Amino acid sequence: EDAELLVTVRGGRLRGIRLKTPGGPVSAFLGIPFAEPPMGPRRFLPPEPKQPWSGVVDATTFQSVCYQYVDTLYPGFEGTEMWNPNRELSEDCLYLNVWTPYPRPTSPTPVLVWIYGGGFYSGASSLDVYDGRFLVQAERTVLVSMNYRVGAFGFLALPGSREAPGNVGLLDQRLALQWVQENVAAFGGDPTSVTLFGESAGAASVGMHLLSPPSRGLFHRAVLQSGAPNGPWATVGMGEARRRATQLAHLVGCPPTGGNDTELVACLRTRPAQVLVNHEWHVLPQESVFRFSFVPVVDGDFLSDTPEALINAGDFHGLQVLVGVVKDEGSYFLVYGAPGFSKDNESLISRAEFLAGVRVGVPQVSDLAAEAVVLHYTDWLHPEDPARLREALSDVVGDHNVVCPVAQLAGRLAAQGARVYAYVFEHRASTLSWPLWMGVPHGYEIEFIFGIPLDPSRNYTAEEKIFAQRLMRYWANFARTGDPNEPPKAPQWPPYTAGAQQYVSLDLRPLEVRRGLRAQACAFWNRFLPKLLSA
Amino acid sequence: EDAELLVTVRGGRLRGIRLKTPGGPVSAFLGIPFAEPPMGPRRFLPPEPKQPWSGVVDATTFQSVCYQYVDTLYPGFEGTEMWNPNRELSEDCLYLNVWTPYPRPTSPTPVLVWIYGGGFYSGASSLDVYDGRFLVQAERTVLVSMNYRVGAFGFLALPGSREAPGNVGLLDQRLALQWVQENVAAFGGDPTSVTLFGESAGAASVGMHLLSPPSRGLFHRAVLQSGAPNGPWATVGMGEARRRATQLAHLVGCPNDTELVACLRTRPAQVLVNHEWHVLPQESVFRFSFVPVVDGDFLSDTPEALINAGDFHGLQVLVGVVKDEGSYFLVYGAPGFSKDNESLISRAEFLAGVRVGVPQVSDLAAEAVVLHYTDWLHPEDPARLREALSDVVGDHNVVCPVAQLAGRLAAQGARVYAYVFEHRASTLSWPLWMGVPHGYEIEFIFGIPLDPSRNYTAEEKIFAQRLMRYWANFARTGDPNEPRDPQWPPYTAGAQQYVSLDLRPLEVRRGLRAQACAFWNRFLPKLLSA
Ligand SMILES: *[C@@H]1O[C@H](CO[C@@H]2O[C@@H](C)[C@@H](O)[C@@H](O)[C@@H]2O)[C@@H](O[C@@H]2O[C@H](CO)[C@@H](O)[C@H](O)[C@H]2NC(C)=O)[C@H](O)[C@H]1NC(C)=O
Ligand SMILES: *[C@@H]1O[C@H](CO[C@@H]2O[C@@H](C)[C@@H](O)[C@@H](O)[C@@H]2O)[C@@H](O[C@@H]2O[C@H](CO)[C@@H](O)[C@H](O)[C@H]2NC(C)=O)[C@H](O)[C@H]1NC(C)=O
Ligand SMILES: COc1ccc2c3c1O[C@H]1C[C@@H](O)C=C[C@@]31CCN(C)C2
Ligand SMILES: COc1ccc2c3c1O[C@H]1C[C@@H](O)C=C[C@@]31CCN(C)C2
Ligand SMILES: *[C@@H]1O[C@H](CO)[C@@H](O)[C@H](O)[C@H]1NC(C)=O
Repeated sequence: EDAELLVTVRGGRLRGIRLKTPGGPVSAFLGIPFAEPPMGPRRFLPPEPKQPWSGVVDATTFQSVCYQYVDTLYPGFEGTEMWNPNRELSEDCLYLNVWTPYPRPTSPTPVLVWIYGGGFYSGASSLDVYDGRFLVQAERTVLVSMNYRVGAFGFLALPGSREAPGNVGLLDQRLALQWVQENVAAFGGDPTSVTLFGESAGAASVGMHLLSPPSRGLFHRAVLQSGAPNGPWATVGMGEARRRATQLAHLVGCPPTGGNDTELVACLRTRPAQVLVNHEWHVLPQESVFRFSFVPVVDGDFLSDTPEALINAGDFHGLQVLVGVVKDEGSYFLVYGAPGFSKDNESLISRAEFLAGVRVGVPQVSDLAAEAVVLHYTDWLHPEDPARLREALSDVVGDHNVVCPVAQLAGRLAAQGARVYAYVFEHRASTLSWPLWMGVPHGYEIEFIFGIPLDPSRNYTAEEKIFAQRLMRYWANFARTGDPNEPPKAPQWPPYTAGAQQYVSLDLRPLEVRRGLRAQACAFWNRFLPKLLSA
Repeated sequence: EDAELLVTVRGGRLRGIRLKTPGGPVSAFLGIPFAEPPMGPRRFLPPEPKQPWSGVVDATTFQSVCYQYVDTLYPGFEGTEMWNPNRELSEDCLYLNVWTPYPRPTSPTPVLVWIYGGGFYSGASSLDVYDGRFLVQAERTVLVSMNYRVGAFGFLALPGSREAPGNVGLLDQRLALQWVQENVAAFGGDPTSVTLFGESAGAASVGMHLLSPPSRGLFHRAVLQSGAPNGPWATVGMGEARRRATQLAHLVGCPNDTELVACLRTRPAQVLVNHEWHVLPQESVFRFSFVPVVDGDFLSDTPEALINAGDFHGLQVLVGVVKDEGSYFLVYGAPGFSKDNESLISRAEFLAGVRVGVPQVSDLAAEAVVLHYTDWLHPEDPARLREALSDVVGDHNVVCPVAQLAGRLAAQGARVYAYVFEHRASTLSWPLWMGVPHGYEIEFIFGIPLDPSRNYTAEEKIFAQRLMRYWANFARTGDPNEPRDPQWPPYTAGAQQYVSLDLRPLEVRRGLRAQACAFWNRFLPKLLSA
């Protein structure tokens, strides 16, 4: 028996595994139960803490993926399969993972906690791209990641009811953070230096923990990659959540529409998990891209008000945040619905297809609102150029859903006391399989932040390995000190501020400082458009 | 006795005067009456044709200026005085002027007809800057300009009423155009080749003649300089016209339309002038009290509607703008502006300036303006705020109405030529920050730089000569171009080509502020309809 691979946490004893990494051994504790399995009667309910156990639990492999829709748009394509589940689907999925240096740190070590994305309907901490071994080895931090319920299982809400209160997926995340506080020290981790990070839906989740006081005491810093809690896709109002829940129930035979919430939920609880998943997409109000059926609900509880309001009206002194976007936030989403789009051709759309795309990309707004979008994204010296139109629709979708929500967050946090750092990730991986026109799409900085290029079995260039090490260093510097900059002659990454609005480009070249996160575009989305929607 | 200066027109006999230019003499007939004096009972009424006279009318000097407000913002300043009346004010002001080559052309000569601007409340055909002598000498056209009633006298309207029907100043212009049809041959002019040109409110006037069928047969080509009939300032609705006429009556102590007009008719002209400004519904720049009214008669619909629904095959138009349409108007009411400093305003002033420059719109509409015209990387930079507010006022009032006219006309059969005039005159007395302001291409079109007693460079003289040639070429053929050697292409809705006019050779460019005009012409109307 190896002492390094044995750990006692509040619930009982654990046995882990020793991982080989290019730079030396790391201890991994994979598949640690942190909640009672949300099975049967516990479906849709807040997570209950894992009851203590006798004997030794083997934390030696990733546990099951929470139930979720499995993408089949491009079967076998690396760009899709890399995000699909790599363990069996089960409702019994509430497990977290701890990676620690080998041997275990002697003094308390800063902790990175990863929260995966997947549009709140998919994802898993077990994916190859979230492998924490390289980060832990390169930077000597402790890394934790958790599974949390997605789709209806995590975010179906009948607001008011005790039986399906909503936001249980976020509560899963909270429970894991509480677990980190109570237990991370046993792995050599410092519960007083915990940095959350997540991408997309995971980034939006991070932001929601920022805006929810019971979560806010469980970490100290935040990293939001390509996502913000205030994005128009990340939350839903109480009535729209109820409408969607009720529509799903109706689609699967419950009750034999609406009625007693207790009874409706009881009928949903008898439906096989896969049955719910198969009907998930059918509850959305209109045809769209970047819209997902079951997402966090603004119900006054987890979120006391909309994330926009909470951001605008919050005191963020003492908080450090790192935020950023990839170069082409919108391109990935266009090949999943927008007319005229494919990863397999140039997607050189016509004007009519562009206008149609605007309604898909900006769903459920007035015609006037749509006209305003068309006005600001049309080049009136070239209104019909297909390549320009393609780029413009990509910007529309990307600005609306990601860049502008991130910019508003960054700007407001800065103005209200937070030290903020902002980046744009501009490197397109040598191994990227999406067509060239998509540029650097949503989600493709992650592999670099996690140091995946160091994986010997993969075919990244040597420069990309150097780049990955640079990025991990920034992230870990931020985790440790609240500042990504090196504790010399190397170019400095300046704070982002509401006035100067400075951010850095992340690519193979050194840091270049720039101004404004799509400032002209984001003034439209963040300042004007909301006034138009009120009138 | 010089027989070249004796002319007989339908109404009787005229005596002109020989004028000198650096290129030789020209014949001028100035102060020819074309209407009965619109005085007493005739105030506010449509013009009546001038009754025949016996003997010889002295046509050797300019006649009286129509009653109008006199600008005293910068007393004695050249940039203001060159526009002010240079003859006594009188309601007896309906005279026109003819300039012709000397000796008088013995064969049909193409005719240019000038309609002055002045916001529809001022202006005169006698101003130095409208002197026809250089154009006529250099380009051998006949040139006609007329006075027309302005302010309340030309445009006060109680719609429906016989006593003040509105648009009479426009009918003064039409009557002069009719006079040209009937009499211009007696001077060597060819009534079958009449080109209208005008600037600002004059340009708006030309456009209105284009869109009004009884005028459309009195001319053949049109030139619209820094103005358009679809400008948000150039017309007013029946309801607002009535409100303004009513407010004027009240302000001057008058009370039924008949009684109201009758009481107005008893008031000295100067008294109407004194209260003219005070009938506007809000503090503004680029808005004027008495302008043409859309009442179904002269204009059967709004100019925008008429423009969109017209067949313009057979028409050639020359349209254009100066480099800095908005700047001049900012020193007449925009907070923080003066000709005497840098006018480096604050964001607060910029924001206050927007409500002034875009009066009578919703807060939402104003916010949209602020969104479009703010550089969000530099939201508070005074220099940029000054340029942007100039852009707001100029795009909204001039550039974009002109762009729309050009686009629709071109797309509906017209052959259109477009220009931007980008030369700042060496003699210009407005500060450098104003750039090339509204009105300051005119002196070049009329070839004023050829006047020896003025201080233009030799380059500017050559330039004026180029410009006179473009304009006169257009009047002769519907195409400004000289024989090939760089060519001035037609403006089209798609390619949107126009040329820059300055000391350098023609340079072709695309888009009359296309991004900004998309906002004013495409988006903003939709917003206002909701
Ligand atoms: C680019 O591709 C889209 C998507 O169509 C699919 O992908 C292509 C690579 C090709 O294999 C198509 O046959 C596939 O259907 C094309 O848009 C489709 O057009 C067809 C009719 O031509 C229509 O039935 C589909 O509904 C369309 N799909 C969408 C989402 O609009 C598009 O025409 C291609 N562009 C080209 C070829 O220039
Ligand atoms: C530039 O001048 C404007 C206009 O003010 C006038 O012109 C000046 C040259 C000077 O003679 C002023 O005294 C004149 O009144 C200034 O705007 C005015 O500011 C004053 C206070 O100083 C205020 O009471 C007025 O309301 C303002 N007038 C307007 C048009 O709003 C402005 O301050 C000057 N800007 C600078 C210094 O760049
Ligand atoms: C809102 O962002 C997303 C919405 C849906 C999905 C993903 C998103 O971001 C991508 C990267 C990462 O976040 C996980 C999955 C993504 C790629 C895989 N697709 C199939 C699911
Ligand atoms: C709408 O344009 C204008 C409104 C009012 C005035 C002028 C305008 O354009 C200028 C040039 C010319 O047309 C005549 C007068 C102008 C300059 C003199 N001021 C005093 C009056
Ligand atoms: C709904 O039905 C259940 C099943 O018996 C019952 O116990 C419960 O009280 C009902 N709830 C409401 C609010 O009617």
